[PDB]
Amino acid sequence: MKYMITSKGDEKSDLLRLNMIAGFGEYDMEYDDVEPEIVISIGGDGTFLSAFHQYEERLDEIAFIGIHTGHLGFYADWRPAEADKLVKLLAKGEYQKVSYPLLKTTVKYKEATYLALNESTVKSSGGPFVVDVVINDIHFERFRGDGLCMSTPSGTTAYNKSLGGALMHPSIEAMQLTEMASINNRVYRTIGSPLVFPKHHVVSLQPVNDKDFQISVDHLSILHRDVQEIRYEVSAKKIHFARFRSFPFWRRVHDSFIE
Amino acid sequence: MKYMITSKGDEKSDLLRLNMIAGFGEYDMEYDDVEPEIVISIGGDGTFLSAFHQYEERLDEIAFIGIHTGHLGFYADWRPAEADKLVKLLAKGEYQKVSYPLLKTTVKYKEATYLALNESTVKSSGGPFVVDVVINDIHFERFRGDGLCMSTPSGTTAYNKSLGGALMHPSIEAMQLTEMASINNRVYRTIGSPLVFPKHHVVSLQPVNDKDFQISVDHLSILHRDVQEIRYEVSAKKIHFARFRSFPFWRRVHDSFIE
Amino acid sequence: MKYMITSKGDEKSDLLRLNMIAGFGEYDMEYDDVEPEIVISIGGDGTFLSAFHQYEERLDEIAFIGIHTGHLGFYADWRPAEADKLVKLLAKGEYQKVSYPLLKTTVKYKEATYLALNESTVKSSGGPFVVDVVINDIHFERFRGDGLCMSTPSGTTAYNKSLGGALMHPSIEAMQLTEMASINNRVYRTIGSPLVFPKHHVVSLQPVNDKDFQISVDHLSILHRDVQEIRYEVSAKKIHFARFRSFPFWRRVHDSFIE
Amino acid sequence: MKYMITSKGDEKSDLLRLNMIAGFGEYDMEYDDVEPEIVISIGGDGTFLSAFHQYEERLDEIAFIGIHTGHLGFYADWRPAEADKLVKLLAKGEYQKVSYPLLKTTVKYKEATYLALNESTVKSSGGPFVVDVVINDIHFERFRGDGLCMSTPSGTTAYNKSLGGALMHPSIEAMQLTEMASINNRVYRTIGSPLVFPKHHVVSLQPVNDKDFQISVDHLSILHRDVQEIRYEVSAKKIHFARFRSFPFWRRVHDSFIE
Ligand SMILES: CN(CC#Cc1nc2c(N)ncnc2n1[C@@H]1O[C@H](CNC(=O)Nc2ccccc2)[C@@H](O)[C@H]1O)C[C@H]1O[C@@H](n2cnc3c(N)ncnc32)[C@H](O)[C@@H]1O
Ligand SMILES: CN(CC#Cc1nc2c(N)ncnc2n1[C@@H]1O[C@H](CNC(=O)Nc2ccccc2)[C@@H](O)[C@H]1O)C[C@H]1O[C@@H](n2cnc3c(N)ncnc32)[C@H](O)[C@@H]1O
Ligand SMILES: CN(CC#Cc1nc2c(N)ncnc2n1[C@@H]1O[C@H](CNC(=O)Nc2ccccc2)[C@@H](O)[C@H]1O)C[C@H]1O[C@@H](n2cnc3c(N)ncnc32)[C@H](O)[C@@H]1O
Ligand SMILES: CN(CC#Cc1nc2c(N)ncnc2n1[C@@H]1O[C@H](CNC(=O)Nc2ccccc2)[C@@H](O)[C@H]1O)C[C@H]1O[C@@H](n2cnc3c(N)ncnc32)[C@H](O)[C@@H]1O
Repeated sequence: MKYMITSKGDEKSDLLRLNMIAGFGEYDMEYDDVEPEIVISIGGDGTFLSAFHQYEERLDEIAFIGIHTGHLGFYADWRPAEADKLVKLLAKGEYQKVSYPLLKTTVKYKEATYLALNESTVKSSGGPFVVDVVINDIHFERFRGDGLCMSTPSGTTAYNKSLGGALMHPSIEAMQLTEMASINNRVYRTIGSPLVFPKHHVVSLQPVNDKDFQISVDHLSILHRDVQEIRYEVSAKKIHFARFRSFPFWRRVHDSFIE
Repeated sequence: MKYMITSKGDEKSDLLRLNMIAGFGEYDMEYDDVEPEIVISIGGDGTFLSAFHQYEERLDEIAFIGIHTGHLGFYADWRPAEADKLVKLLAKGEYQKVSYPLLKTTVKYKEATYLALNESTVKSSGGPFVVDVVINDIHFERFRGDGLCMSTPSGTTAYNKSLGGALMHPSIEAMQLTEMASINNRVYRTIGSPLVFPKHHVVSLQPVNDKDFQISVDHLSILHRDVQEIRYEVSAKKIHFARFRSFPFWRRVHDSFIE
Repeated sequence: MKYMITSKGDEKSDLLRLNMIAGFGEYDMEYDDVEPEIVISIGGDGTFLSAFHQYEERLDEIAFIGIHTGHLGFYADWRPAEADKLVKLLAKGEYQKVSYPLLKTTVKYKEATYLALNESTVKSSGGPFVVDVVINDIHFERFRGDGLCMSTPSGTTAYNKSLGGALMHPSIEAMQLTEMASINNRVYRTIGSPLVFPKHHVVSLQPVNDKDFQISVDHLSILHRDVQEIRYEVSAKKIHFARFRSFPFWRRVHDSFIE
Repeated sequence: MKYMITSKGDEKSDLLRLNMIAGFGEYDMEYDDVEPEIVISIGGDGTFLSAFHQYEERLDEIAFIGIHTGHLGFYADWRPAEADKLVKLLAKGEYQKVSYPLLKTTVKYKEATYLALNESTVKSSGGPFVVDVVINDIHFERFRGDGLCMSTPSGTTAYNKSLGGALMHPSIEAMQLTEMASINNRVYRTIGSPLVFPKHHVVSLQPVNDKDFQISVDHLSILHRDVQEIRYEVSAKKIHFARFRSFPFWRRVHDSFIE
């Protein structure tokens, strides 16, 4: 079945890529990097992120797999040594799909939308960052700090985690807002805690004075000018993973942070 | 319809209780404190917690209402002044039910189960608190600290919040584990972050040496002796609230912590 | 005695400035904004910061006073209403000096030094921020995160505080390092806690790959290119405040954050 | 010179103790466990703490040494293998003393004082912990939470650290107050940050309703009844360490938490 493979582009990963394509040739898997059904990423979670964004308009039609040739990532949860086995099962099919939820960011000025697999962050360009925070059309706080991070479930082990966010199991359809260094006094008062929103809640940010912001989607950082609204909601689209064995998420969490 | 009313027992709340019963008499609402269908709590969230536990084996059959005669609580979200209106709508019916998820704690030695509306905490009796933490039969960390807090969604604004937990919207069926003062070194290593578990995940705690613990369920604190396991999971039972108007949770969060 | 007065430049503060100069004329206080002995700042702590930096090469020879025409600052701890009294005592002299410690930042490429009254921060320009941290020539950690904040004692109620830093009483001659969003895994491991250094300790930062950084001294933000070292130490210079009455620091802390 | 040696009392440490005494016999060091001049502790920091408290009325007259037969402690910073060298230099003298500051806790009801090397903590007995906090006779906050920890400089790597306290270099004469799980709302408002006090500041705690508390001094936990005041200040007494080589504190910090 159609397939494509992306590489971190160092020596170790380019080699492993050519050996996989050859093994795929020993079945009749048609390489197509235009309409693949299976997208294999080789290197690190960053490489995987790029694989996801390279194909984010065909999400409902692709199964992604991560192979970490550096250290384990959360998306790249295959060692190189397991490559030949991968190719094998990947050919026979009879594999299962798991879907993780995604984050839609909408930026009104026209109107542009982004899909994040880790998180969408907002900071200020130059001046201090001051936005009013609106939850389902309800004014909640006036945030003054360094910025805000909206994380997916699988993104909570990433940036979110470093911001003191909670770690969330990916089957939960939600989004998590973490503060970045809010000032807090009788004047300026924010909630502090990470907030965790369900499906269909719209978290909307509204600027007070400066209208320019730096928006980051999975480490891509766009500068946006003359901003009127940023809207976060849990996306309707989901990413699909090819699952060949049990690698529970909490097991994955353990190996990356405890031992 | 059958009903009962609980009081904080200070002067302000006992009065408001008698005036509500009289107004109920002006309809024909039968007071029954043995099999009520509607349980009204008057005072603070503590009073409400007690109302919930007084009737925790008939949860599937009761709608609770909170009236705060002190400061707003999260469960007691009615001012006294609105009492006469309450009685009124409470009589005609045609009100809606909202259900919040609950937490089951199971303590094996026989075996005892508890239902929490805020959270179930564990501390040590005397000695240091050391348990191994097991997630769906997966050894995750060996925790050494002051203790652990497992919070419901609606409990995340309570103890959980003070432990740096995330605030969670109550429609989300989950449970949140917050650490209490873990020691962290090359020897002892815990995750740090609040962890947030879905339905059907069982978080199980297993003692290393000392076997005695102080377990707290909604501020009730039992000492347990010769403990073999503590098991947390999202309960199948839910609590039901009578809803007469919109008081969104995030609105409720705003009023209690921001302004 | 020679004196000068700086203004936030809104209407309220310019007026108060002219009325003070007139009152000074009713004594014979020579206005000199080139070699003042007394520097009065009118507006907010920001205005005061600017007053300090406008005269940072004559620190050993100036007493600063803050008047807050907005909300109380930590440096601007005089209400406008007290202005006429201020002028009065300011004329007779017989006032006491308090000195707060300062922070020297040294940036080697030539070599440039900065004096901070609040803090010196470092972030990355574009890429991720990765420096090795060296304490008295001892390699301590390899920090990978958003950045680092080195705060003075009186600066600990400022940025430092929002970064989870400790609040420090200003008579203590020290400097405090707070992390900004470190990544932590088996690979990358930082201390986490705020660190608090004494006099004569040199905290030195050393870049790993990217050599460009954004350095902030009291909210002035310079971009520095081809950086070889950043060195923090407690400065030998001190700032002097004119003290006319008791306004203890902890009292000051209480009014700004508790009530 | 007079000397004594304390043991964790497991097999490894009792042996090492007898071999040191024999080596001391090969000089003429008089063993005296009543008036030693040198107190050697063998095991872990806990063992060392006990050695300190066993001799806390002769502090101005004893040099302590720690040997860790488990893992390195902060006070037990000698490996067993270095024992014979220790004995040697310990005999010739010509060693240097370093002194770390200590914490005095005063508990008025009569009046009892305690000396801590790590920290003095306060919790409640049964009920919720509510004290007013007074700094040099200035009412600062009304704390409602799980408790409070007052840490020495060298204690900041201990409990203090787990409470989010800052790590402090021991030459700094100060004390650090960390909160334990304060509730924070418009009603109850505490500072949050660790506070760091200098010499001569008296931090005094005053109970609101319940008067019983559990006070912990270096993990000794006394229950105190009918309490009127707890007073913390930096002690006039200091502990003295025998220093035979450079083991800088920050180096010590690195080895225990980073690598
Ligand atoms: C360039 N990245 C690729 C990714 C990813 C990533 N996904 C996840 C995930 N789902 N769950 C768990 N771990 C993850 N990883 C891991 O992170 C390290 C890779 N990347 C960073 O090292 N980046 C970085 C950025 C700035 C400062 C310091 C570090 C590896 O171990 C990966 O496996 C982008 C991602 O960087 C995160 N990010 C941004 N700022 C961060 C910060 N201050 N602290 C921690 N993370 C931060 C964020 O999520 C962004 O999308
Ligand atoms: C006796 N309580 C009754 C309750 C509740 C309660 N529910 C919630 C909730 N769903 N969401 C938001 N707020 C809540 N409230 C609010 O809390 C204050 C009432 N109670 C406390 O003041 N108790 C306390 C206990 C120890 C130390 C300091 C304070 C009011 O404002 C209520 O409206 C029991 C609950 O106490 C929580 N608890 C325990 N230790 C805590 C700590 N260290 N910090 C913060 N909370 C702590 C916990 O959830 C326990 O079940
Ligand atoms: C432009 N400032 C002037 C100052 C100062 C200042 N000194 C102190 C101090 N000794 N002790 C206590 N409070 C202080 N203030 C108070 O701070 C508010 C003023 N300024 C900010 O609002 N600035 C800001 C910046 C970015 C994002 C949000 C807020 C008033 O109330 C002042 O009285 C510069 C100072 O901004 C601090 N800063 C930077 N980033 C921060 C952040 N994320 N959170 C909190 N502070 C941050 C930092 O110290 C910088 O030097
Ligand atoms: C019985 N101890 C002896 C001691 C000490 C000690 N001194 C220091 C120090 N100057 N600097 C750095 N590390 C230190 N150590 C290290 O701590 C571990 C030993 N002890 C604990 O494991 N005790 C414990 C208690 C409750 C829950 C979990 C752990 C070793 O590695 C030692 O080398 C008493 C000390 O226990 C601290 N303590 C209390 N509660 C704590 C908590 N929740 N988290 C972290 N520490 C906590 C506190 O300072 C008390 O005095």
